[PDB]
Amino acid sequence: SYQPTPEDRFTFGLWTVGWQGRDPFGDATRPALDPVETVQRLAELGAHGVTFHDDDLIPFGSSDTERESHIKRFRQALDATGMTVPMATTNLFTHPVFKDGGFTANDRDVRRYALRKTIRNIDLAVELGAKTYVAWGGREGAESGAAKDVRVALDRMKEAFDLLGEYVTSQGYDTRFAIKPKPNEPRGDILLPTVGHALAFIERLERPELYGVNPEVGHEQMAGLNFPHGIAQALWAGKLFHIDLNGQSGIKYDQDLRFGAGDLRAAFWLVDLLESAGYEGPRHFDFKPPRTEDIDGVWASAAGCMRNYLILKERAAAFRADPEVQEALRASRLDELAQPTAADGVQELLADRTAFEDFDVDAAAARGMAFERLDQLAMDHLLGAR
Amino acid sequence: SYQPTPEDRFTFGLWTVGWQGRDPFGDATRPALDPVETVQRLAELGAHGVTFHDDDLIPFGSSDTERESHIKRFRQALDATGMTVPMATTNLFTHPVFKDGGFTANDRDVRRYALRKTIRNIDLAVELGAKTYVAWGGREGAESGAAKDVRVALDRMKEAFDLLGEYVTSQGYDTRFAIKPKPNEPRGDILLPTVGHALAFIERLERPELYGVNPEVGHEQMAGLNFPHGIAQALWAGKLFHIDLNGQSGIKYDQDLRFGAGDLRAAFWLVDLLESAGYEGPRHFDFKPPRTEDIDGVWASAAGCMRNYLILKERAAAFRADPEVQEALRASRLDELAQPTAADGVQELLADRTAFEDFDVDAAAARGMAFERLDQLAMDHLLGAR
Amino acid sequence: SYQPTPEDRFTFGLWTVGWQGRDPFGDATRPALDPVETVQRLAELGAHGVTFHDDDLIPFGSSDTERESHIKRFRQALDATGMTVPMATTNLFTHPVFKDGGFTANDRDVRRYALRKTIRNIDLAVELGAKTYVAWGGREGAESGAAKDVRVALDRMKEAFDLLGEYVTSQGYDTRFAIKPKPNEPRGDILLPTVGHALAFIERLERPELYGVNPEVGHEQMAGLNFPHGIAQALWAGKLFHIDLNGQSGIKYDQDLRFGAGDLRAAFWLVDLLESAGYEGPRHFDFKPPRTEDIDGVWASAAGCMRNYLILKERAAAFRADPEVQEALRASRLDELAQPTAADGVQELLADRTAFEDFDVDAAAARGMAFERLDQLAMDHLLGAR
Amino acid sequence: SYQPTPEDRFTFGLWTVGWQGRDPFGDATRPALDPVETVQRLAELGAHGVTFHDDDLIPFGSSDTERESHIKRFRQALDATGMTVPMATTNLFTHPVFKDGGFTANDRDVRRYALRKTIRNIDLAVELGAKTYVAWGGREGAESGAAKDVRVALDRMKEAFDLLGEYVTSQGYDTRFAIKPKPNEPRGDILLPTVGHALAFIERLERPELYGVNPEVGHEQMAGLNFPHGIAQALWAGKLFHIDLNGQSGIKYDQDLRFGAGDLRAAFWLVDLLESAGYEGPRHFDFKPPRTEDIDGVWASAAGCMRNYLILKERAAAFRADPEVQEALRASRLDELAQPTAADGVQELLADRTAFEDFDVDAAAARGMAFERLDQLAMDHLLGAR
Ligand SMILES: O=C[C@H](O)[C@@H](O)[C@H](O)[C@H](O)CO
Ligand SMILES: O=C[C@H](O)[C@@H](O)[C@H](O)[C@H](O)CO
Ligand SMILES: O=C[C@H](O)[C@@H](O)[C@H](O)[C@H](O)CO
Ligand SMILES: O=C[C@H](O)[C@@H](O)[C@H](O)[C@H](O)CO
Ligand SMILES: [Mg+2]
Ligand SMILES: [Mg+2]
Ligand SMILES: [Mg+2]
Ligand SMILES: [Mg+2]
Ligand SMILES: [O-]
Ligand SMILES: [O-]
Ligand SMILES: [O-]
Ligand SMILES: [O-]
Repeated sequence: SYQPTPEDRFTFGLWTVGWQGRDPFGDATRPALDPVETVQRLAELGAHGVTFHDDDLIPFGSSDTERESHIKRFRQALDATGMTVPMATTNLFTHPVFKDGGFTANDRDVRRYALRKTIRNIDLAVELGAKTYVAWGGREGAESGAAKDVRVALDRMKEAFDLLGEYVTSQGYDTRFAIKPKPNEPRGDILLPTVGHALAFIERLERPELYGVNPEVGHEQMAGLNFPHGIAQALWAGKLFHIDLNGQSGIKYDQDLRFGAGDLRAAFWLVDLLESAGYEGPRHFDFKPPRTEDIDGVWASAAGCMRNYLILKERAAAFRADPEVQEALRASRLDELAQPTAADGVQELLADRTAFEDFDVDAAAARGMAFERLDQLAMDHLLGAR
Repeated sequence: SYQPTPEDRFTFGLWTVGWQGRDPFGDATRPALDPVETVQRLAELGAHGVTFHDDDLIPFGSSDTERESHIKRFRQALDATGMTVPMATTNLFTHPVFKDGGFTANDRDVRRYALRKTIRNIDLAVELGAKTYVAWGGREGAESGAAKDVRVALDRMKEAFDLLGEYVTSQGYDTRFAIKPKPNEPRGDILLPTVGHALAFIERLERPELYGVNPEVGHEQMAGLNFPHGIAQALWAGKLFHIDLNGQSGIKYDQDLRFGAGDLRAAFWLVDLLESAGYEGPRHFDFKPPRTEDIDGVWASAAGCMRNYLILKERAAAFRADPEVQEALRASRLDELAQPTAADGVQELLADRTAFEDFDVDAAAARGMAFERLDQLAMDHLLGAR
Repeated sequence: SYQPTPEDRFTFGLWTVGWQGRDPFGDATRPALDPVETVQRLAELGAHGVTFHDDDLIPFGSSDTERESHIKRFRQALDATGMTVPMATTNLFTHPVFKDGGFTANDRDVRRYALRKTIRNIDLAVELGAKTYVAWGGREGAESGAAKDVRVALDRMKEAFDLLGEYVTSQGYDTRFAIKPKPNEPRGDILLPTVGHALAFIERLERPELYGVNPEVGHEQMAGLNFPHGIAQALWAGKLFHIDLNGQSGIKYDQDLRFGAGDLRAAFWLVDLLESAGYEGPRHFDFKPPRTEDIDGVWASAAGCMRNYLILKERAAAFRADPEVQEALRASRLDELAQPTAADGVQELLADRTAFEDFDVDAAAARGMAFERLDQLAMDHLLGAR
Repeated sequence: SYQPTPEDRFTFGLWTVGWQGRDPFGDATRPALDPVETVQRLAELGAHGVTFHDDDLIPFGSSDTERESHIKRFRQALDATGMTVPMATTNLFTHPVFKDGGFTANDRDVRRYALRKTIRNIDLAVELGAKTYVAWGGREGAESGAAKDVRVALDRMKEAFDLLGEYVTSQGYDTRFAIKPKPNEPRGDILLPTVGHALAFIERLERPELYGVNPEVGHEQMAGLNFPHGIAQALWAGKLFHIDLNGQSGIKYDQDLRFGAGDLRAAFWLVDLLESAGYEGPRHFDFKPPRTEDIDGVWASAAGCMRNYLILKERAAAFRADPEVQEALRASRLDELAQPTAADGVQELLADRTAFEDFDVDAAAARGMAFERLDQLAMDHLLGAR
């Protein structure tokens, strides 16, 4: 087959297969899953680990003894299966108190509470061995213009991230942060709407080396953006700390379909990029099995996430290893793209007449790039017609 | 009226009112405009200056004496009118040689030529007194995945920008660079697709202080993004070096409608932001009078750009100066957004029981944000119903 | 200013002001509203009527005796205020049994249950005085290709609507049906995604005269379509039976902002069309008070809906009434557009040398359309700068 | 592998391979192709026929004698290769006289000239054997609200199409007309923007049986709509007279990528629908070889169109033929979907206690639809992992 094993580093959040199907126009179609039950069936499917929001593991408003009790049972299922916890995050979007945001809520007291709720879950994550802590600011934003002064809201967002950075620094924790962008939903527009806005923001933080991004396929596609290109810019910057894989069919509400569904060619170019750049983190799936499905359809969907990644990995490796493709890449001058434009510097370039006054503009313009032949070769490989 | 005068700093490119109406499915509907003729009618409309692509002023492939001749006549119309040239740029997209890009073309020789063509126009811009040099990489991108390795293409883009930065440094020129983002068109996806991706890229340049962004209203809207929010993040970073104003009606081809058309409420929040943050650069219009129009419709459209900015400036100033609005802003706690979340630092925050263990979550959650009242106040002011 | 009266016939759904605020990523921020409180509060706001889904009025699962009690409570409040009930609809989307649809579910027994639930509410709506019954097939569709054969699903959809028409015909009821299109959400793709698809479908029912459309501003805008142009096509067809007004800020999840918010110029062009076409049905607002709001924010938002419709009505009447505008329209040849192209038939046209042989194409091509001056006059009227 | 033959009836427009590459921001990258070279080259590629706009074949402005010479040259090449001409159309969008439209221009004389230009090419198309004549009203629309009264424009559009039907009826021609929808570009909004709007319009013409639609993959996707679902509705209506195949990577400018590129899974679902519905018309490709390509890239791209259609045909036949799939379909109750909801009428339905009173809603709600396993089986077939 294309069978997962933990070496594939496939991970899933408790809230993915655990989604009960409650949406904006409909009630839950499935019962709540026990986290222990999820750890056991994911290990049987070939998964390497699980991730969690604090409120996915410990129900909101738990007493301290109830909390110890929930953390205990989960720690026990983990130990018995060999499953790891590579990443964790905080829910700063479900409770009504976060209706205007967490870190950038207009009310000062909710911002402080958002910070304490996050620090408590960071202590727990480190204990369970997580090395990345994600922040998805889903309620940071606005539906209307005067409701949020975005320059002041970015001051408060930077304040919170700097505060968390000094906190993990004083404790000597080995954990880093990853910002998860999303352009809209549940808010009209969300602050730091794309991988680019998140990367630019991090450069203004006090300790920038502590923070990176955790891009999600469907989010960048909700802005009509090219997800493989955004990932290539995060890898060029040395900031791809983690990644969430799923599917989306266009610019519409966030679907969280299983990976491979939605834009299939972009899932092929994404796998090709992650494998050839040697990304070594978790291949995390942040998807929601459709609410039409019962619990068997939930595990069939999660199995399909891992399967589609292993089929696409195989076809992309076969495409880059093919002699005919290597030759087509040379024909489209991808080798010359790797050459410096002007390693001898600006003074030699200005003195070079072949670069301007003697350049044959029309002879260069008539060279076809042979890109369509190359792309049909990539299509034959993806489709297994070679 | 709402009459422009040069104090308003309104500027226009030679290619805007000069557009002949040639589009992907149709030929030109208007004759070419003489640049001198454009300088004279813009000064009569109340404009402060004009901008240009090299090939808008000096037709491609001019001989050196033809070039001196074209630069002469234009310099003469400028002097006789008092019009300034605040900005200039290079056309690295119209000639067939640039069909795979300029700075990131796969062919090494075209990249060198792209750099020499740009340096020649930088010398001319400085002479005419321009203080900002724009780069719009419209052909930097791809329609297919293997045709452009984006990590290597970002190396070549950084190489070119660093080369231009050492060039203006050695010459002692007082000019800075501004990157103009666009998500797609004419290419399938364009590198540095949004204000965020451009800001993140600049932080990886050798002399980052030399570069900023020049956002265009319609471009960010072609990705469904909020343009006032993107401008607020460029102002927060200290990188809004210039701005292009126009209109767009949604996610579709780039329309370049006159400013005020398209999303009218976003043009209101944009003017409110630029005026209250005290932006001091040109209010440049990069628009195309519809090809249904004759030359009188061309000057009526350009006049409407300046008029809509002066009406929106008036209504936004009236909105922020209204006592009822100041009170509604206090009611929605925009004042508390300006307070530091935790100026006493993380140790006091962790010791503060009112922040977590004694926080009344439900009492805070029931506080309405009063945002709808605030936004109807902004709507009454925009519409002049107060 | 601008107060709503009775002949304006603004109406609101029980579910609009009654939205408690739970969305895909969060829980309710408001308590449930008793329908009689909504009838009273809306009567005091100047509303002329209320509409309802069956389950907004009678909780799902109610016994025939609890049903009777909720209905008696509701008709007392109507009786006491003089509020009308112009339209009603069925909830065939919330209960998990409708997870794959109502009328086009794959399970035959769920389809029969859908039709019995609908027929039961039709009888109720008729005695209350509603003359329009709406269908919004929100769950009719799929997230994947083989899950629904769309030709067979359109035979089931037609069969359902024909059975409904047979039933109102046998009972002698005066009621007409209106289909409300939506392109996606909660399903990946919904059947009859736009006004055009719903109009074309009606033409295939056995009694087409019983069916029309109930378009919603936001829904056509979720496909990036022009909502005023869609409504002109439904009015051209004789099928605008009802309309839902609200706002949407682009292609993204369905926002249901209050009327006037979102695309403000499309709202002016819509009110200009409806008022100049003499539409006489209800002006119904199907919107959701943002969950950031308490109940005072809910009534402020609902009042804002009516106010924005009246300001835009005044501004559009002023635009059409201005002699400079009526002159601008003649300059743009909108009067020549109402002349028949060739009222004397195709033989006359063929014989006419001035229509081809002797037509002066270049003179005709050089005529400007003067559309920009005409649109800036409309901009000055909407903004009250005229 | 996979070679095109004659009974596949792949056809191409003279304008597709003949695209010289000038786009809104750049000049031609290729020389013009002589039509007889295109007929010969396409015959050698395995194409069954060519289509044409009048001005692709006879340059605009030609004298009746130059016209005769281009037509004689073209019919010799067809005669010599055995290539057919299944469809033809009129260019009513390039010449500046059509800047405001053809059939719905505001100038009455341009509308009459539009109809004479069309009638002249209809006579030509009939003697060549075309049985479908396409209309793409690319300039019919507006960029602003008062520039076009859409109800009067639909009376002019209907008047034009009725005059065309009167003309083919009087001549006894066997030709049918097909409308090709497009939502926008080159106009801000185009009239009859989708398959649904065009279908609904046809129903209002005097002879509806003479008119159907010619949908294009990319155009429905520019509105974010599901192209397989639109085509199933046109087939349900009896109106899929012709179809244009290509690719589009999202909501943006009209790309016209080769067939298979863009949304690859929508292309599989389209070929599965067309082949299982037994569509018999041409498989026409209306695409543009990217301007990065020389002429060898143009023929590689055009061959790729046919190859992708044949691979997807094989993969969809294999999916429908697999017993595990046909079992999965029964598990998802696609067979219950083809059963009448209530073939014994509405009195039987009303009397049935098992349809409402005694219906076990919770048992029915708990049934899983098994749609994910069925879609991963379709994913494995498209990818040849089965
Ligand atoms: O759109 C929803 C987000 O992607 C959500 O599922 C986040 O992943 C989670 O809050 C942790 O990052
Ligand atoms: O979409 C087109 C671009 O906006 C173009 O008009 C640039 O403005 C110009 O090349 C200079 O920046
Ligand atoms: O997207 C939601 C629909 O618009 C819904 O609110 C309908 O209004 C209702 O079911 C009656 O048509
Ligand atoms: O957007 C462009 C249209 O698709 C055009 O290529 C039509 O195919 C042609 O005019 C016949 O309909
Ligand atoms: Mg998501
Ligand atoms: Mg632009
Ligand atoms: Mg809605
Ligand atoms: Mg097209
Ligand atoms: O998500
Ligand atoms: O532009
Ligand atoms: O809605
Ligand atoms: O096209």
